[PDB]
Amino acid sequence: SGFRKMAFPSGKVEGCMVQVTCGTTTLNGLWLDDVVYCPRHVICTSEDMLNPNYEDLLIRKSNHNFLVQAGNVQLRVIGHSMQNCVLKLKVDTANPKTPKYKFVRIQPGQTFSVLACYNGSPSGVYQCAMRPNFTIKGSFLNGSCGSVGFNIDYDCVSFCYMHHMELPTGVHAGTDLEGNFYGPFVDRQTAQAAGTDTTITVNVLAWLYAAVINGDRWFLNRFTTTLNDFNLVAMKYNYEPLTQDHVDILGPLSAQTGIAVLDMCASLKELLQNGMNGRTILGSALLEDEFTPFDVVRQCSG
Amino acid sequence: SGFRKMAFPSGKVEGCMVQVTCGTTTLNGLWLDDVVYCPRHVICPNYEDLLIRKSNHNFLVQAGNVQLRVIGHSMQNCVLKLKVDTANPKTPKYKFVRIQPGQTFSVLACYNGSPSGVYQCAMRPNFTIKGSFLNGSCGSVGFNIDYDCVSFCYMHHMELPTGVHAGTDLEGNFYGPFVDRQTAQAAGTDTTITVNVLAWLYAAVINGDRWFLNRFTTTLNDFNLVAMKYNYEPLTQDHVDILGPLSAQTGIAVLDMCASLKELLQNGMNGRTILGSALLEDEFTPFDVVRQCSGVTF
Ligand SMILES: O=C1[C@@H](c2cccc(Cl)c2)CCN1c1cncc2ccccc12
Ligand SMILES: O=C1[C@@H](c2cccc(Cl)c2)CCN1c1cncc2ccccc12
Ligand SMILES: [Cl-]
Repeated sequence: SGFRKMAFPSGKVEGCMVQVTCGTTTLNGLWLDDVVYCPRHVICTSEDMLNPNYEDLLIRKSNHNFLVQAGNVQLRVIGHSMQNCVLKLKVDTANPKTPKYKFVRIQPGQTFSVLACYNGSPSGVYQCAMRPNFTIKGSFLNGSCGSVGFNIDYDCVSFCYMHHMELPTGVHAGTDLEGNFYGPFVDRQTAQAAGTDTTITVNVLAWLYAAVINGDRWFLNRFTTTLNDFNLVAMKYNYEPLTQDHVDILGPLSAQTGIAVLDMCASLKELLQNGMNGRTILGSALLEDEFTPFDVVRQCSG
Repeated sequence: SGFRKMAFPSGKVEGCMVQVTCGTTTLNGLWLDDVVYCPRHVICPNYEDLLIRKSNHNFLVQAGNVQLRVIGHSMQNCVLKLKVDTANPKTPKYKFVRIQPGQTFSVLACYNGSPSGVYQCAMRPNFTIKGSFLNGSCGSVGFNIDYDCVSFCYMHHMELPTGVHAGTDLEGNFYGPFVDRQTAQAAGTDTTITVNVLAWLYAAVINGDRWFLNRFTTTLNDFNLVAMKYNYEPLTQDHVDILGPLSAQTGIAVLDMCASLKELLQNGMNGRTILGSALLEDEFTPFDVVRQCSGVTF
């Protein structure tokens, strides 16, 4: 019993965190085999950040300009290449602590763990979700660039995020490990704004099923809804449309609890209309949207 | 910017998790040097009598895909200490510390000696933890990290009928009035950790959330009368002193933040949130707020 925002154990990622210094800029890098991945903006000064030409700035650098530090050991950079917004620094040592890993690009609503680092040292681990507006509501200070987001399903680490920047609203933007940004963001100081954020409907429903599995039923009602009528209501509360894919994904939880997806959708409609009335669901007075259907099953069943 | 429930990096503890199988019971053990610590209920009660009937070979200890050989066994309170032939090469610098209610720690939830998740907890004033544990999680540990030292403060033993959890420090002494047997046990009435709520209100101010601030101040006496009324823990002069640095950083005196908390408790939030929460969060200590809002690393 119990339901917590749970992160993956960070050990396999901690052994990969290194410090990357280039000129005055110091951020984090991800050391996997003989390559250190880091945000390409490490080659910039804050003076050439409005409109940086990364191809031009990179060509002017040599391997010895990049100082890579793994613990108290300096790694020697033997090559450098840029892949989208990520810099790949080839080093002369393969990381002995390199776990089994994949680079995966996630979709909005997907969750992952963040190992927040400063100066190549891990300071904390938290859980978060890729927002529908492609930002993440992280906890990052200056120096956290290059901190990574991951999932540790089975013995393989799936790297899905690398932190690049904080937007004016205090939210965060970054890329997958291939350097492709999530969202319409660019690694420039140009005026950029997070799009209007919306609630991840499928995740709220998954969390409502988690509450039912944990014995909480107060919010359930005798009603059902059509998928269209649910989306017409949900859209009015800035909730993401629920697709047939989401309904299909919620199938196992629907089978385990005996509550049809469209029946849980009617509970959600009611909750949106009424609020909680001083009650909580899994110790929360708000509808939680950072647990996917896969997170709920994993945490509640194994 | 941002404020998240953040746990310590679990790596130093992951290298210590092993599986302990005794008869039909399989749970987790904490392998430090040549000793594996685990809940004594793995032998299940008259624990002295049950333990004397066991031999070293009855305890199957598994560290990854390697079986450790048990060369001795002793009991310290509600923890079983299985002496093994191999010292854990991954043993970090560690201490066993007993925490006080309100203090926070990270929990590395494990099943079959394998870490599945890490989450941040607080030792409730009623000595329970609101964890997330399934059958097989016994022996999962709670810890803090201080520089490069792991302070082990909790080992999970059981779940109470309300879904909350009970366990011991690493010396086998239970937190709370709980015993490790199948009997009627209930978590006492819980209260809110006042000093932690205030710390989280300072974190919200540091993050630009000021709507709840007011011009008023209060006395520690007047505030504690309100705290008693709303099932909030008394705020001591020690708590006020601990909140000193946050008070200095934000310019909001502790008793000035207390008057904000007093208005929040009598009037509510009114459809507003603080750090994306409609409830007053009490699982961030004043130290957690300072560590996160300043970026301390391990
Ligand atoms: O936004 C950035 C980075 C940057 C700047 C412009 C463009 C690019 Cl791609 C990258 C520089 C550091 N940084 C931060 C990242 N996360 C948290 C922070 C908190 C407070 C201040 C800064 C923070
Ligand atoms: O409470 C216990 C343990 C127990 C039983 C009797 C007496 C003692 Cl001292 C301890 C055995 C497993 N267990 C659980 C521990 N945590 C979470 C759980 C969730 C769901 C089911 C069981 C769970
Ligand atoms: Cl995805």
